[PDB]
Amino acid sequence: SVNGRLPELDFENRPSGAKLGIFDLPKLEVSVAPFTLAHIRVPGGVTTAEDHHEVREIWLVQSGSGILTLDGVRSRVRAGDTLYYESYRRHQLHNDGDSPVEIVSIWWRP
Amino acid sequence: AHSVNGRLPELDFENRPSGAKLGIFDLPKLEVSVAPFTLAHIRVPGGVTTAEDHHEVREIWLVQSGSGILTLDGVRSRVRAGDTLYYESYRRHQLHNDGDSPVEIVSIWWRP
Amino acid sequence: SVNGRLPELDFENRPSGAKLGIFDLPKLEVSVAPFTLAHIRVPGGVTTAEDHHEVREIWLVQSGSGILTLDGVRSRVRAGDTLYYESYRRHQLHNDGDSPVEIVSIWWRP
Amino acid sequence: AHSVNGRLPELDFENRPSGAKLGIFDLPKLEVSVAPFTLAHIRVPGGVTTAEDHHEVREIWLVQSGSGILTLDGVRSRVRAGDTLYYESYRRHQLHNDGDSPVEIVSIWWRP
Ligand SMILES: [Cl-]
Ligand SMILES: [Cl-]
Ligand SMILES: [Cl-]
Ligand SMILES: [Cl-]
Ligand SMILES: [Cl-]
Ligand SMILES: [Cl-]
Ligand SMILES: [Zn+2]
Ligand SMILES: [Zn+2]
Ligand SMILES: [Zn+2]
Ligand SMILES: [Zn+2]
Repeated sequence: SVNGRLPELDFENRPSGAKLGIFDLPKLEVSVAPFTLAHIRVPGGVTTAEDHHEVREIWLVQSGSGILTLDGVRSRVRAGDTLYYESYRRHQLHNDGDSPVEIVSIWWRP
Repeated sequence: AHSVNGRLPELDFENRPSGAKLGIFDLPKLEVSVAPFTLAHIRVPGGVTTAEDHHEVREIWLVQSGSGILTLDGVRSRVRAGDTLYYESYRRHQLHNDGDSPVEIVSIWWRP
Repeated sequence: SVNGRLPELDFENRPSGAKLGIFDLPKLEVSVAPFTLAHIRVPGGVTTAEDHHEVREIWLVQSGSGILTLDGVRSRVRAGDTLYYESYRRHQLHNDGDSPVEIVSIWWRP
Repeated sequence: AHSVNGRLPELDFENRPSGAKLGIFDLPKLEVSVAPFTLAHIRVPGGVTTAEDHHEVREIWLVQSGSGILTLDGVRSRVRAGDTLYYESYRRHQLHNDGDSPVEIVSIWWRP
């Protein structure tokens, strides 16, 4: 740790006569999934903060309808639309309906 | 919610300054290596023939010392120090050290 | 390819005096996502085939209701439930309603 | 569906023998390495000091030949052939070869 060395190899003697040593690297706690799964609820009248991030992102719009602004281009989305945002694309959703927009969001590091 | 139904817990929603709400699904956790590969050293003494390998992980061999005869999908070829090999998934490989010196290999394996 | 050798290294001379050679590995076409995203529609009366696979899997049940059998244990799921299936758990869904069960499925290699 | 709305195409559903229907979302594709890491050789001639590195990728150094003085987050230490080092993300590292021989390193880097 202080100088970052890995422990010395413990070699296994294999039946063939070969020797095999596996490097013992640090462990860490991770999610079973290589992505983050979330739900976004946008009430009526809400505009989300303009998002931009290196993680890639998918939106599965489940309910409601809104004006997506994607890199300056406005378009309407609704329940049943599915969207993919490449790294760093600027996205923002304005819900101009009475009922909430419900979104399943998935994001992951490229 | 439990392992018997596989059901994930109810979401806890956070309020964002915009008025939107964000809930993150709480998935199960796991202890894994800091590395998405396995790093290994293989030493093949003089006269040894490794076991014929046939596995799903991709594999890189950085041959460091010595020399021997790689058999790769039935094709015989010589490999020596400074060679670097890449074995696509499920390719049969087997090394016979016909020298007197050990062949030393840094091996990297990972799931496609 | 015939003997699997990588091409010889092309070393770059760095301003420090060090040399850096990067190994040129084979390329391949992949999805931008490290998982597969799908939709499963189970009509009324349908029972899905008993699934089992090494990939991990999440179901986001969007609509309808059914009897999940998970490793021999029966339970009811509905729209709004979200499920995680570890590698090799046996899952199967019977839709005993009039209307279809709609599921967003995500699977990925552990 | 296009890049201007980011919208994915409508699903094409397949009938399964059970009566269920399966549609797979068609996501965009990309050319990547067969390996989830970058594999490199670093050669530090006698007297050379590498640039101080400070980056997000994790890094493994398999020192093969020679010897020098690693500086790791301001701590000076000697590294020699046969040493294997692991640099967690954003750890400052810099190698000074105070010998006459080159230090040769197999370096592996990857995104946490
Ligand atoms: Cl927001
Ligand atoms: Cl709606
Ligand atoms: Cl063996
Ligand atoms: Cl089925
Ligand atoms: Cl429903
Ligand atoms: Cl440098
Ligand atoms: Zn976002
Ligand atoms: Zn092997
Ligand atoms: Zn399944
Ligand atoms: Zn570095």
